Amino acid sequence: TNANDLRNNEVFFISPSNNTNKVLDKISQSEVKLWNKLSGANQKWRLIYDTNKQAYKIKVMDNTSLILTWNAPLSSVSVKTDTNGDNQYWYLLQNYISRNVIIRNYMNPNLVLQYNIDDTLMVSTQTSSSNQFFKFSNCIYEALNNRNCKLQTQLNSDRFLSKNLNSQIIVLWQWFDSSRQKWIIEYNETKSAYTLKCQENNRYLTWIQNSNNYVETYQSTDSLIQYWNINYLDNDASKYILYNLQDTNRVLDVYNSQIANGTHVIVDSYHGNTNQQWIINLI
Amino acid sequence: TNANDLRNNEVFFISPSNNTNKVLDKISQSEVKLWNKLSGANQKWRLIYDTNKQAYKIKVMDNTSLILTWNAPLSSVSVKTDTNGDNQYWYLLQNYISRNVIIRNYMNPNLVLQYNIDDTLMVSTQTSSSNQFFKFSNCIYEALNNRNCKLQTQLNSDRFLSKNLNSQIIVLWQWFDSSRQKWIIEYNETKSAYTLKCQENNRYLTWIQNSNNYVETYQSTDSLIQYWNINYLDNDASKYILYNLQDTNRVLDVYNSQIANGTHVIVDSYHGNTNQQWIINLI
Repeated sequence: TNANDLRNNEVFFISPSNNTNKVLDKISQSEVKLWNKLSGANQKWRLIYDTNKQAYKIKVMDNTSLILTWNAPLSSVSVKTDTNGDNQYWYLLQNYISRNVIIRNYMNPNLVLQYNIDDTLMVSTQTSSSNQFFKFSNCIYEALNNRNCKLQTQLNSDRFLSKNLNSQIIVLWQWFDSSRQKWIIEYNETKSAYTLKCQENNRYLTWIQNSNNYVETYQSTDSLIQYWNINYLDNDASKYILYNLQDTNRVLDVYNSQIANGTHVIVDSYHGNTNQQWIINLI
Repeated sequence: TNANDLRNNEVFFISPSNNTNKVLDKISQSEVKLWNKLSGANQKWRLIYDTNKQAYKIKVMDNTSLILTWNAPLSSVSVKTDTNGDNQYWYLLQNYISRNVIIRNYMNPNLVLQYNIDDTLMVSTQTSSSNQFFKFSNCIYEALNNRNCKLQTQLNSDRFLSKNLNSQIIVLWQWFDSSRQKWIIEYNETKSAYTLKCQENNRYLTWIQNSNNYVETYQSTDSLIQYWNINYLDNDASKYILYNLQDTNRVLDVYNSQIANGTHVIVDSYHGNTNQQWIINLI
């Protein structure tokens, strides 16, 4: 799968190549360490690419916004406030076949991240040891792919993405355990994005382009209007934003932030307010 | 596109990240320098991956079989006989976004390939400069994708891959500029392989599995029998072998090396002889 590719703005679990059950973990306001995987927000990291430097910042997703930092001139690493230091940027170069990634510091490319037997981390000169090889796993793909889910608008605890009765129009509706409110999320390798299939009619969440910009269940198509980049809110791993591939500047949105049953769900310009925030749970 | 991914056995043009028209070129029996792209075989390199070392050998495809070698302890590089030396292996790690690759030597990972102002290459300590960033361009994808082509057997001049008249069966036939002999070669991102579409009926070259093992033009399908790994011969970039994805151990083959018009083209076990060698040209 290409779901784990090192794309900008994606969130990952970073694990030692020798143990897929351990992950990079922010244990305190300054310390990082390899720890048993728990899928907690402090074990999730968003990549923010800097094109000018051709390097990335690695930001923890527990709401603190701290980023992986090399404590130059020491050999230790930590999570620290973002001050745009060269020591806070990292080259992420991957072996296409092994999928292993070397996390090389920007300030001093002779140093790479290394994990030790005692689960501690540090920077060191390169060797041929796998203790300098890491694997990246996209969090959302791991949690949501091929899962039957329900999507709740952050606007109201009991208003969910639902196909309307005797219509293809998708709207908000209170929960009543209906197949019209259950969606199978599936990653599409060709588009590198997700489709969401309504259990009631086996049709997909699709942006219908016209002045209304409503989303409706539609038959399978190769058109980008049916594909979505499901991501966590920039700094909140407990909520999601769904960007449409036809125009990634547009997202799944609740019309006029209304909560009444029947309110139209649409695709509109990203702003990030609660009417564009969704709570996704597995059925 | 994923057509340029660093897959084992694929062949590439290796160029500076900022100038794809300058490529690694074998200029003599032992020397390599950057040269303007001419698409000659001495400018094509096959990647040969070693799973234990998690590194690659880089072999020139002009039929000399020499591989890119670091002349340790000197900083120069050359092409030499493959003696499996550590200095002949290279870590190829890539930046997913920029697509740039750092060519790091296996014998001493502190050293990376670098091109100089005079087009010469050398191995030296890592910087943040683009003179150490390279791009890998899959030769075949560059030359054939979305191109209307004709394919002929190496067995005899003027014997082309041709859909039969009023039949779906594909055979050999003298050239008569027929739509039954023209094939649009298109890379399929989903399968990471090629399909070949006959101009006469818009149907694709497909392996029909039965005792005859004939290839026929068939309707579009997601079945692997319709996809092909088009690659150069093991040590010659002037002709090709077409491996079928349903069983990559089998290839497009001319029945018992017969050459008369009407000879059946089939899919059979790879041996690499002339009846499995194809010459592909643009229409």
